[PDB]
Amino acid sequence: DKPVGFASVPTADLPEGTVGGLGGEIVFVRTAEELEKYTTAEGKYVIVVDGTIVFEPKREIKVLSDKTIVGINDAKIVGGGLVIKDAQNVIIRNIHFEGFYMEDDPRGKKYDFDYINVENSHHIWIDHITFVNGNDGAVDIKKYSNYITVSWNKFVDHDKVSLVGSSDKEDPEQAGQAYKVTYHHNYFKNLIQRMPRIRFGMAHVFNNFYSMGLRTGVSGNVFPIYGVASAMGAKVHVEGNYFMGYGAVMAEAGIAFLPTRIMGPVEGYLTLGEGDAKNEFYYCKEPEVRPVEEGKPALDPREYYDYTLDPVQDVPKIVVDGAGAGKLV
Amino acid sequence: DKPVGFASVPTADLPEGTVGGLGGEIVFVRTAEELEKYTTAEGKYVIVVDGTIVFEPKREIKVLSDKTIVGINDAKIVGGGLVIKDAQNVIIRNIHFEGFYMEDDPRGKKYDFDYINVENSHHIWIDHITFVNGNDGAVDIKKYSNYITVSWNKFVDHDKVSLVGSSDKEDPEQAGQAYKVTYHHNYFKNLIQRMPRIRFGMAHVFNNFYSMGLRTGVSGNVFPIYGVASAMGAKVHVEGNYFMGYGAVMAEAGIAFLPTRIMGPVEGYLTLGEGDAKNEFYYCKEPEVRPVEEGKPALDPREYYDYTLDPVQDVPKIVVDGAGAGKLV
Amino acid sequence: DKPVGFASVPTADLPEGTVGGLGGEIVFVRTAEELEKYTTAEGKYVIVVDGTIVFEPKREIKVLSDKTIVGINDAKIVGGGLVIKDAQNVIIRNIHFEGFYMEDDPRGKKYDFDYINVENSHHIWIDHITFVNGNDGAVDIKKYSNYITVSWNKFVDHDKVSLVGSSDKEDPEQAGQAYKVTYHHNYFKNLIQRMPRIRFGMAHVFNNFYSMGLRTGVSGNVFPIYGVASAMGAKVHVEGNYFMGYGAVMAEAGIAFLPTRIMGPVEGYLTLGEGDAKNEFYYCKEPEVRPVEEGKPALDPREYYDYTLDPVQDVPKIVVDGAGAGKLV
Ligand SMILES: O=C(O)C1=C[C@H](O)[C@@H](O)[C@@H](O[C@@H]2[C@H](O)[C@@H](O)[C@@H](O[C@@H]3[C@H](O)[C@@H](O)[C@@H](O)O[C@@H]3C(=O)O)O[C@@H]2C(=O)O)O1
Ligand SMILES: O=C(O)C1=C[C@H](O)[C@@H](O)[C@@H](O[C@@H]2[C@H](O)[C@@H](O)[C@@H](O[C@@H]3[C@H](O)[C@@H](O)[C@@H](O)O[C@@H]3C(=O)O)O[C@@H]2C(=O)O)O1
Ligand SMILES: O=C(O)C1=C[C@H](O)[C@@H](O)[C@@H](O[C@@H]2[C@H](O)[C@@H](O)[C@@H](O[C@@H]3[C@H](O)[C@@H](O)[C@@H](O)O[C@@H]3C(=O)O)O[C@@H]2C(=O)O)O1
Repeated sequence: DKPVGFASVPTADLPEGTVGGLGGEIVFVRTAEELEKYTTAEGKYVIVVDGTIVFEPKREIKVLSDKTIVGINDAKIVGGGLVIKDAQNVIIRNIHFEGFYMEDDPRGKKYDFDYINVENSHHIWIDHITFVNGNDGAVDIKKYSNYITVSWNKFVDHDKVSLVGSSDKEDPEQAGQAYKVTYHHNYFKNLIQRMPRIRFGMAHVFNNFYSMGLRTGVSGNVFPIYGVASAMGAKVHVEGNYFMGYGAVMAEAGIAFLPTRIMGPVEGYLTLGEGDAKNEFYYCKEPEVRPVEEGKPALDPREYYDYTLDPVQDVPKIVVDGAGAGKLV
Repeated sequence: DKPVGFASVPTADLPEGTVGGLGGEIVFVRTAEELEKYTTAEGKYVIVVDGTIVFEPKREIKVLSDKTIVGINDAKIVGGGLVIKDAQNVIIRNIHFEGFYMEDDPRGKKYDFDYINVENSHHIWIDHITFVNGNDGAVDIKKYSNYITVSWNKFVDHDKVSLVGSSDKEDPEQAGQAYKVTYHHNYFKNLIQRMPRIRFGMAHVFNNFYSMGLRTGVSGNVFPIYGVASAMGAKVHVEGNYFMGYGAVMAEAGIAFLPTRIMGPVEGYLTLGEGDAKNEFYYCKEPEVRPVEEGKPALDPREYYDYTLDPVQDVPKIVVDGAGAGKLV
Repeated sequence: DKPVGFASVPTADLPEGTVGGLGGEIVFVRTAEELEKYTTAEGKYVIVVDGTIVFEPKREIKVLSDKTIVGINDAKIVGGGLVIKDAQNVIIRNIHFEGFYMEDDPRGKKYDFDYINVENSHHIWIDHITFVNGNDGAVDIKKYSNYITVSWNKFVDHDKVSLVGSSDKEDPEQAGQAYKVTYHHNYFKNLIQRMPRIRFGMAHVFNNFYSMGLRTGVSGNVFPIYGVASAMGAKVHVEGNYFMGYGAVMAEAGIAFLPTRIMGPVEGYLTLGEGDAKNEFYYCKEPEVRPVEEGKPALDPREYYDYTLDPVQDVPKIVVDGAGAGKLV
């Protein structure tokens, strides 16, 4: 009912952090035209997606401020995505996104279809969504967006999962102050990269289940490459996550998922939880780390918000049981 | 109608070897409660499983001596397994086991669910069963069990297939005299390990078809590792089996299924058939062998029972055509 | 409506090149017996396959000269193939072949079932067909066959795709003058080898989409090995084709699809298009080449027929949208 993490952080005009269209007008939508009518409307709306909505032609629609998009009756958006642009205060929950896969574009480099594309927007909660094999990104977060929680989603069979900050060339000061994102209790399943890949900002990645089997049926990237990456001086803390790679034969040949990655050209920072906050890694390469200061978590999310960490051994069952669309009441 | 191999070996009270509930009372079961009522009953029963039986919650049920559990009408046990404990003389045939896979436990190390778990039991025939992707073991054989035939089953998409002897620390004399198991005419399909893995005892592995493709859709072990393993001084003979691994590209990179494996800490023994009893290996590593004495089969099953060996080139078609549930009349 | 490439080349008795049963008698067939009645009939026939035709037992049927075999209503030939032998002037279009896979023969070396087997025949057009995981070949071209176009087909999940010339021991002069084959606008999807593999003759391979993901569910060859191969002094030109292999992890371990291959024992020749006729390669090894003469295309198809080359970047979408059965009107 309320987000945990960066989406919950209060501002002047959003005293309770992200609340979407709370207090607004309730509308049920059953077609792409109806959905787009209300996501592009001005004002508070709770937009209830009832069942399957097919976008033909495939396309993305804009979403303005103060919206809740909530699915019921196994809500599906098929061949459609949401661009949240120059906006704030949007909640998206309990919908299954599928149908952006373009078999003529197996590396997701032509069509640019993202299921959720957040551009210069802040206070956004993406929760209890299932995303299945899209084209380009599943949830991308760009152009100085900020204060995002991506929680309890299930991402399946998808290559480039979540890019946070799309350009090495953005303003170091401004970008360093944006891109504050929390990823927690997500079920990441047979995915390839960017979970998240973050430039500049701050990422708290906790209590997610990474179940990295192969992406079959397709060409392009069949084997999972890496989970979390920290680039362009980002501050990332990764704790209490459970990583399972793709097995003993491959690991013995020196081929294995990389749980955390430092990337450049200006290296990011990233630390791991330890002790009660440790991650677990099975069939993985050794995680890459780079602290801001020896013995300190590169990010202290307790400076920004409260949260409780589940013991890592409990994470698989909690995440399988709870994550993705069709589980919320 | 009668087992071949170690299940058929006569004792004082079992003059015809394994016969299950022959002569006993015939009962049809259509629920988990009814099945458990009769598998835990004292006395002779022929228990006919008619159609699908779902176990919610998932769980294993005990089976006592002198039972036949036989499926009809595409019998399925879903999310349930059978523990045959401190017992003897049990036949299980023509049932499809599925539904023990636990996606929060991709290495099968938490829940401990076995489709068939044989503990301190002997004279057990497991025949014409299909087992699909369980949790821990498909057919495990533990705690000094003995005189088992596992024949004409189809095992599919499963990681840890059949463990025979669960502890390096069992009594060398006692364990050396137990765990006499014959595995024949099984269709082993996209499986990872232990086909069987045996400690201490004696394993005759003949005329099985190993079709080792990838286990997809899952994390953990995606690539088949090894077929038969002989550990703790076990005596294993492997003859007339057809092994097909997962292809030229992998084999050329030095990555390939290992058909037979010697394991420790006290090394087992294992020999191959040759000439008319040879195995065939395609896309495999060279099999590991270790004879008890130069030029002798580490086990001579003709000292214990009669059998006829199919020519290895005939094994794929015979096994595909005949193995698994839903083929017996 | 008319072939492009070698099938269109005029002869004395075939002034318009391949036209199949144009002008002949139209017949609708709905059973394997009816189909075989007409493919083995003498004379001109347009044979319209309406819906699914199942061959039990699985088998191949002969097709004589001057035939059009054309599917409607999602036409399927299941467990059947066509042998075009000592014949000419045959068109096959808009049918889905499936059901030759033999799981007891994962390397396709026992049963010898080909979906289309062209023997000592010429002027054959194979167009808008979908072929799914057969046994041995999908389209083999043998025994001095000649003047073939294989265009706009979709080949899926199949190991040994198209062998052109089955013997190193055929007559160098005669074979050098036969096996003139054009492969264009085919969607090659999760296939293993021979796309085509050609001995002796001349192959023009243009504007095909190679989407080389894994062949899962099966043992044998799970990883795609190589696309086009030129053997026994064949003359092959490969231009405007788009190759996508199976990803970064494998490529970084030195494991990757080989787009073009020179094979012996007498090496073939093969050249690539460049500039406006270039191919694209992603996640592939470097293509093998061997020109007849420095700076010349090993084959100049403009000496034999006219064609227009699509820009390679357009090929994936054109081929996905247009290739395979069920798309022709
Ligand atoms: O079911 C078990 O958890 C189990 C039962 C065994 O009796 C015990 O020895 C132990 O199995 C080990 C290992 O822990 C298990 O993970 C598995 O390892 C295989 C393979 O044998 C290894 O060489 C390596 O490649 O890792 C593999 C893997 O599955 O990750 O099996 C061994 C074994 O002894 O058989 O756990
Ligand atoms: O259909 C056949 O059985 C067949 C037809 C060929 O004309 C003949 O040369 C021969 O094919 C060989 C080989 O036997 C076959 O197995 C296959 O090999 C590939 C690959 O080319 C090899 O480099 C190696 O990687 O193994 C592969 C494999 O499939 O296991 O194809 C070659 C060939 O010449 O093309 O059999
Ligand atoms: O969506 C994109 O096209 C894209 C967005 C990134 O912000 C940009 O840096 C760039 O991504 C590169 C690379 O081009 C892309 O292909 C991918 O590469 C991965 C992996 O990171 C590499 O180490 C290598 O293994 O190749 C992989 C692959 O997917 O082929 O991602 C990198 C990146 O920076 O994250 O394109």
